[PDB]
Amino acid sequence: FAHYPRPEGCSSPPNAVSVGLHMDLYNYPYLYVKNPGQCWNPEYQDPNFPRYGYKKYGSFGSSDHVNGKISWDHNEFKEGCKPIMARLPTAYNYPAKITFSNFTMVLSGYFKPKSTGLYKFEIHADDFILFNFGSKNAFECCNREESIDNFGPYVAYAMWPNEADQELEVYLFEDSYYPIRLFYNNREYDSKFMVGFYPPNTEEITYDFDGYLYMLDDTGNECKD
Ligand SMILES: OC[C@H]1O[C@@H](O[C@H]2[C@H](O)[C@@H](O)[C@H](O)O[C@@H]2CO)[C@H](O)[C@@H](O)[C@H]1O
Ligand SMILES: [Ca+2]
Repeated sequence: FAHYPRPEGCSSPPNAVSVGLHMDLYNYPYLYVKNPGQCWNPEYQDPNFPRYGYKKYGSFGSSDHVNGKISWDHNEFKEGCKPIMARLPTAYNYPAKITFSNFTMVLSGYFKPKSTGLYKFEIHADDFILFNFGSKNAFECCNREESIDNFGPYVAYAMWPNEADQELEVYLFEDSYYPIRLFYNNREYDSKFMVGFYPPNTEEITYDFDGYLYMLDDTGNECKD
Protein backbone atom coordinates (compact mmCIF):
# COMPACT_ATOMS: atom_id res chain seq x y z
CA PHE A 1 0.00 0.00 0.00
CA ALA A 2 3.01 2.27 0.51
CA HIS A 3 4.58 0.58 -2.55
CA TYR A 4 2.94 -0.14 -5.84
CA PRO A 5 1.30 -3.55 -6.47
CA ARG A 6 3.30 -6.00 -8.60
CA PRO A 7 0.87 -8.87 -9.42
CA GLU A 8 1.65 -12.33 -10.82
CA GLY A 9 1.04 -13.28 -14.44
CA CYS A 10 1.29 -16.39 -16.61
CA SER A 11 3.60 -17.62 -19.36
CA SER A 12 2.45 -19.45 -22.47
CA PRO A 13 3.80 -20.36 -25.91
CA PRO A 14 2.23 -18.46 -28.86
CA ASN A 15 0.44 -21.56 -30.29
CA ALA A 16 -2.01 -21.75 -27.33
CA VAL A 17 -3.14 -18.09 -27.53
CA SER A 18 -6.30 -16.63 -29.10
CA VAL A 19 -7.95 -13.18 -29.04
CA GLY A 20 -10.47 -11.85 -26.54
CA LEU A 21 -12.24 -12.56 -23.26
CA HIS A 22 -15.07 -14.94 -22.36
CA MET A 23 -18.50 -13.57 -21.40
CA ASP A 24 -21.38 -15.13 -19.51
CA LEU A 25 -24.72 -13.34 -19.18
CA TYR A 26 -27.02 -14.04 -16.25
CA ASN A 27 -30.60 -13.17 -15.40
CA TYR A 28 -31.21 -10.54 -12.74
CA PRO A 29 -34.98 -10.24 -12.29
CA TYR A 30 -36.83 -7.27 -10.84
CA LEU A 31 -38.81 -7.80 -7.67
CA TYR A 32 -41.93 -6.68 -9.59
CA VAL A 33 -42.71 -5.03 -12.95
CA LYS A 34 -45.32 -2.37 -13.81
CA ASN A 35 -47.63 -1.70 -16.78
CA PRO A 36 -48.13 -3.75 -20.01
CA GLY A 37 -41.96 -0.82 -1.89
CA GLN A 38 -39.00 -0.89 -4.28
CA CYS A 39 -39.04 -2.73 -7.62
CA TRP A 40 -35.30 -3.60 -7.95
CA ASN A 41 -33.64 -6.67 -6.46
CA PRO A 42 -31.09 -5.99 -3.67
CA GLU A 43 -29.54 -9.47 -4.03
CA TYR A 44 -26.49 -7.97 -5.76
CA GLN A 45 -25.64 -6.37 -2.40
CA ASP A 46 -25.33 -9.73 -0.66
CA PRO A 47 -21.64 -10.44 0.12
CA ASN A 48 -22.10 -13.95 -1.32
CA PHE A 49 -23.61 -12.66 -4.56
CA PRO A 50 -20.29 -12.19 -6.43
CA ARG A 51 -19.03 -15.69 -5.57
CA TYR A 52 -22.08 -17.92 -6.19
CA GLY A 53 -25.33 -16.01 -5.69
CA TYR A 54 -25.00 -14.42 -9.14
CA LYS A 55 -25.83 -17.71 -10.92
CA LYS A 56 -28.99 -18.38 -8.91
CA TYR A 57 -31.38 -16.98 -11.56
CA GLY A 58 -29.81 -18.94 -14.44
CA SER A 59 -27.92 -17.87 -17.53
CA PHE A 60 -29.17 -16.63 -20.90
CA GLY A 61 -26.10 -16.02 -23.06
CA SER A 62 -22.37 -16.19 -23.65
CA SER A 63 -19.68 -15.13 -26.13
CA ASP A 64 -15.91 -15.37 -26.67
CA HIS A 65 -13.15 -13.29 -28.26
CA VAL A 66 -14.61 -10.16 -26.61
CA ASN A 67 -12.20 -7.39 -27.61
CA GLY A 68 -11.87 -3.65 -28.18
CA LYS A 69 -14.38 -1.06 -26.96
CA ILE A 70 -16.01 -2.99 -24.13
CA SER A 71 -17.18 0.02 -22.11
CA TRP A 72 -20.57 1.67 -22.41
CA ASP A 73 -22.67 4.43 -20.86
CA HIS A 74 -26.41 3.94 -21.39
CA ASN A 75 -28.09 6.94 -19.76
CA GLU A 76 -30.88 7.36 -22.34
CA PHE A 77 -33.45 5.02 -20.73
CA LYS A 78 -36.80 6.65 -19.86
CA GLU A 79 -38.64 4.05 -17.74
CA GLY A 80 -37.68 2.44 -14.47
CA CYS A 81 -39.04 -0.71 -12.89
CA LYS A 82 -39.19 -2.15 -16.39
CA PRO A 83 -36.98 -4.33 -18.59
CA ILE A 84 -35.38 -2.40 -21.43
CA MET A 85 -33.95 -4.21 -24.45
CA ALA A 86 -30.67 -3.10 -25.99
CA ARG A 87 -27.63 -4.59 -27.72
CA LEU A 88 -24.15 -4.96 -26.24
CA PRO A 89 -21.25 -3.18 -27.97
CA THR A 90 -19.94 -5.08 -30.98
CA ALA A 91 -16.81 -5.85 -28.96
CA TYR A 92 -18.91 -8.49 -27.19
CA ASN A 93 -19.87 -10.43 -30.36
CA TYR A 94 -23.38 -10.93 -28.96
CA PRO A 95 -26.03 -9.99 -31.53
CA ALA A 96 -29.17 -10.48 -29.46
CA LYS A 97 -30.72 -7.75 -27.38
CA ILE A 98 -30.42 -8.26 -23.63
CA THR A 99 -32.42 -6.83 -20.73
CA PHE A 100 -29.88 -4.02 -20.46
CA SER A 101 -31.78 -2.48 -17.55
CA ASN A 102 -31.23 -5.58 -15.39
CA PHE A 103 -28.63 -8.32 -15.97
CA THR A 104 -25.33 -9.70 -14.69
CA MET A 105 -22.18 -10.18 -16.74
CA VAL A 106 -18.93 -11.99 -15.97
CA LEU A 107 -15.92 -11.20 -18.17
CA SER A 108 -12.74 -13.22 -17.75
CA GLY A 109 -9.50 -13.90 -19.59
CA TYR A 110 -6.06 -12.32 -19.78
CA PHE A 111 -4.65 -8.79 -19.95
CA LYS A 112 -1.33 -8.25 -21.72
CA PRO A 113 0.28 -4.81 -21.42
CA LYS A 114 1.72 -3.28 -24.56
CA SER A 115 4.80 -2.19 -22.62
CA THR A 116 6.38 -2.98 -19.27
CA GLY A 117 5.51 -0.45 -16.60
CA LEU A 118 2.91 0.89 -14.21
CA TYR A 119 -0.73 0.65 -15.29
CA LYS A 120 -3.58 2.58 -13.67
CA PHE A 121 -7.10 1.28 -14.19
CA GLU A 122 -10.28 3.26 -13.59
CA ILE A 123 -13.85 1.97 -13.28
CA HIS A 124 -17.17 3.82 -13.09
CA ALA A 125 -20.20 1.68 -12.32
CA ASP A 126 -23.97 1.67 -12.50
CA ASP A 127 -24.80 -0.41 -10.72
CA PHE A 128 -21.92 -2.65 -9.65
CA ILE A 129 -18.45 -3.57 -10.94
CA LEU A 130 -15.92 -5.93 -9.35
CA PHE A 131 -12.32 -6.05 -10.59
CA ASN A 132 -10.04 -9.04 -9.99
CA PHE A 133 -6.56 -9.14 -11.51
CA GLY A 134 -3.57 -11.48 -11.20
CA SER A 135 -2.91 -15.20 -10.98
CA LYS A 136 -3.25 -15.02 -7.18
CA ASN A 137 -6.39 -12.82 -7.24
CA ALA A 138 -8.48 -13.57 -10.36
CA PHE A 139 -8.00 -17.22 -11.34
CA GLU A 140 -5.34 -19.86 -11.87
CA CYS A 141 -3.08 -19.81 -14.92
CA CYS A 142 -4.51 -22.10 -17.65
CA ASN A 143 -7.30 -23.22 -15.32
CA ARG A 144 -9.79 -20.40 -15.75
CA GLU A 145 -13.07 -22.28 -16.18
CA GLU A 146 -12.65 -24.50 -13.10
CA SER A 147 -11.21 -21.78 -10.81
CA ILE A 148 -13.28 -18.78 -12.00
CA ASP A 149 -15.14 -18.41 -8.69
CA ASN A 150 -12.07 -18.75 -6.43
CA PHE A 151 -11.13 -15.08 -6.79
CA GLY A 152 -9.66 -13.21 -3.86
CA PRO A 153 -10.26 -9.86 -2.18
CA TYR A 154 -11.29 -7.37 -4.81
CA VAL A 155 -8.72 -5.17 -6.58
CA ALA A 156 -11.49 -2.63 -7.10
CA TYR A 157 -15.01 -2.53 -5.72
CA ALA A 158 -17.25 0.01 -7.45
CA MET A 159 -20.89 0.45 -6.45
CA TRP A 160 -23.48 3.07 -7.21
CA PRO A 161 -24.16 5.62 -5.80
CA ASN A 162 -21.35 6.15 -3.25
CA GLU A 163 -18.26 4.08 -4.15
CA ALA A 164 -19.15 4.25 -7.81
CA ASP A 165 -15.68 5.38 -8.90
CA GLN A 166 -12.52 3.46 -8.07
CA GLU A 167 -8.97 3.24 -9.29
CA LEU A 168 -5.92 1.05 -8.83
CA GLU A 169 -2.35 0.96 -10.04
CA VAL A 170 -0.42 -2.17 -10.95
CA TYR A 171 3.08 -2.53 -12.33
CA LEU A 172 2.72 -5.05 -15.13
CA PHE A 173 5.26 -6.67 -17.41
CA GLU A 174 4.88 -6.71 -21.20
CA ASP A 175 5.79 -10.39 -21.65
CA SER A 176 3.16 -11.74 -19.23
CA TYR A 177 -0.55 -12.52 -19.57
CA TYR A 178 -2.36 -11.56 -16.35
CA PRO A 179 -5.62 -13.35 -15.42
CA ILE A 180 -8.46 -10.84 -15.27
CA ARG A 181 -12.03 -11.22 -13.99
CA LEU A 182 -14.57 -8.40 -14.40
CA PHE A 183 -17.97 -8.74 -12.70
CA TYR A 184 -20.83 -6.40 -13.66
CA ASN A 185 -24.43 -5.95 -12.50
CA ASN A 186 -27.27 -3.65 -13.50
CA ARG A 187 -30.24 -3.74 -11.12
CA GLU A 188 -32.47 -1.32 -13.09
CA TYR A 189 -32.67 1.83 -15.26
CA ASP A 190 -29.41 3.46 -16.43
CA SER A 191 -26.36 1.24 -17.00
CA LYS A 192 -22.68 2.23 -16.94
CA PHE A 193 -19.83 -0.28 -17.34
CA MET A 194 -16.81 1.94 -17.86
CA VAL A 195 -13.36 0.35 -17.51
CA GLY A 196 -10.42 2.42 -18.65
CA PHE A 197 -6.75 2.79 -17.97
CA TYR A 198 -3.83 5.11 -18.41
CA PRO A 199 -0.90 3.15 -19.84
CA PRO A 200 2.59 4.06 -18.62
CA ASN A 201 3.50 7.70 -19.24
CA THR A 202 0.02 8.50 -20.65
CA GLU A 203 -2.11 11.48 -19.61
CA GLU A 204 -5.34 10.77 -21.51
CA ILE A 205 -7.44 7.80 -20.41
CA THR A 206 -8.38 5.12 -22.94
CA TYR A 207 -11.39 2.80 -22.92
CA ASP A 208 -10.18 0.72 -25.91
CA PHE A 209 -8.69 -2.66 -24.97
CA ASP A 210 -7.90 -3.62 -28.57
CA GLY A 211 -4.65 -5.56 -28.56
CA TYR A 212 -4.71 -6.03 -24.77
CA LEU A 213 -7.22 -8.87 -24.24
CA TYR A 214 -6.36 -12.51 -24.89
CA MET A 215 -7.40 -16.05 -23.95
CA LEU A 216 -5.15 -18.99 -23.07
CA ASP A 217 -5.99 -22.66 -23.52
CA ASP A 218 -7.24 -24.24 -20.30
CA THR A 219 -4.64 -27.02 -20.48
CA GLY A 220 -4.00 -27.02 -16.73
CA ASN A 221 -0.62 -27.91 -15.20
CA GLU A 222 0.14 -24.18 -14.76
CA CYS A 223 0.51 -23.97 -18.57
CA LYS A 224 3.34 -26.51 -18.78
CA ASP A 225 3.54 -27.54 -22.46
O1 LIG B 1 -29.82 7.60 -11.56
C1 LIG B 1 -29.45 6.30 -11.89
C2 LIG B 1 -30.16 5.35 -11.01
O2 LIG B 1 -31.61 5.52 -11.22
C3 LIG B 1 -32.43 4.54 -10.47
O3 LIG B 1 -33.64 4.41 -11.11
C4 LIG B 1 -34.72 5.27 -10.69
C5 LIG B 1 -35.10 6.14 -11.86
O4 LIG B 1 -34.05 7.13 -12.05
C6 LIG B 1 -36.41 6.84 -11.75
O5 LIG B 1 -36.65 7.55 -13.00
C7 LIG B 1 -37.58 5.88 -11.53
O6 LIG B 1 -38.72 6.58 -11.32
O7 LIG B 1 -37.24 5.04 -10.32
C8 LIG B 1 -35.92 4.37 -10.37
C9 LIG B 1 -35.69 3.72 -9.05
O8 LIG B 1 -36.80 2.90 -8.74
C10 LIG B 1 -31.78 3.14 -10.53
O9 LIG B 1 -32.43 2.28 -9.58
C11 LIG B 1 -30.31 3.05 -10.31
O10 LIG B 1 -29.88 1.67 -10.56
C12 LIG B 1 -29.63 3.93 -11.29
O11 LIG B 1 -29.94 3.53 -12.63
CA1 LIG C 1 -28.90 0.99 -12.74
